[PDB]
Amino acid sequence: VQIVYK
Amino acid sequence: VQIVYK
Amino acid sequence: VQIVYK
Amino acid sequence: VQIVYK
Amino acid sequence: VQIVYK
Amino acid sequence: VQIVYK
Ligand SMILES: O=S(=O)(O)c1cc(S(=O)(=O)O)c2c(/N=N/c3ccccc3)c(O)ccc2c1
Ligand SMILES: O=S(=O)(O)c1cc(S(=O)(=O)O)c2c(/N=N/c3ccccc3)c(O)ccc2c1
Ligand SMILES: O=S(=O)(O)c1cc(S(=O)(=O)O)c2c(/N=N/c3ccccc3)c(O)ccc2c1
Ligand SMILES: O=S(=O)(O)c1cc(S(=O)(=O)O)c2c(/N=N/c3ccccc3)c(O)ccc2c1
Ligand SMILES: [Zn+2]
Ligand SMILES: [Zn+2]
Ligand SMILES: [Zn+2]
Ligand SMILES: [Zn+2]
Ligand SMILES: [Zn+2]
Ligand SMILES: [Zn+2]
Ligand SMILES: [Zn+2]
Ligand SMILES: [Zn+2]
Ligand SMILES: [Zn+2]
Ligand SMILES: [Zn+2]
Ligand SMILES: [Zn+2]
Ligand SMILES: [Zn+2]
Repeated sequence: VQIVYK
Repeated sequence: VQIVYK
Repeated sequence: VQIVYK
Repeated sequence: VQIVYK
Repeated sequence: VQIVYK
Repeated sequence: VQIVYK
């Protein structure tokens, strides 16, 4: 699982 | 699973 | 599963 | 976003 | 974001 | 973010 907030 | 907020 | 918000 | 594997 | 593996 | 492996 990868989660990214930019 | 990959989730990305840009 | 890939989810992308741009 | 909700993802569920059962 | 909620991810669940069961 | 909540991730759960069961
Ligand atoms: O957390 S980071 O900002 O460091 C970050 C951000 C991304 S990314 O913005 O999702 O691009 C990636 C990444 N991207 N993978 C996609 C490929 C195609 C579509 C969408 C995403 C990847 O392959 C490897 C590492 C990454 C690290
Ligand atoms: O999260 S990211 O912004 O880093 C991101 C965004 C996309 S994308 O905007 O969905 O293009 C992709 C991607 N695209 N795959 C499509 C191919 C045809 C139609 C629609 C989408 C891909 O093949 C690999 C990594 C990606 C990483
Ligand atoms: O991760 S859990 O297993 O704990 C899980 C699993 C589900 S569920 O299997 O998607 O049912 C739900 C859920 N369901 N929402 C639907 C309503 C109508 C159709 C499809 C789904 C809900 O409203 C609230 C919490 C949930 C927690
Ligand atoms: O890490 S724990 O195992 O302790 C765990 C596991 C879950 S759960 O399996 O995702 O059910 C939950 C939870 N569930 N939330 C859903 C609601 C509807 C659908 C899917 C999920 C919740 O509302 C609060 C705390 C939880 C703690
Ligand atoms: Zn990046
Ligand atoms: Zn930003
Ligand atoms: Zn990117
Ligand atoms: Zn932005
Ligand atoms: Zn992209
Ligand atoms: Zn935008
Ligand atoms: Zn459930
Ligand atoms: Zn099962
Ligand atoms: Zn549960
Ligand atoms: Zn199981
Ligand atoms: Zn639980
Ligand atoms: Zn188990």
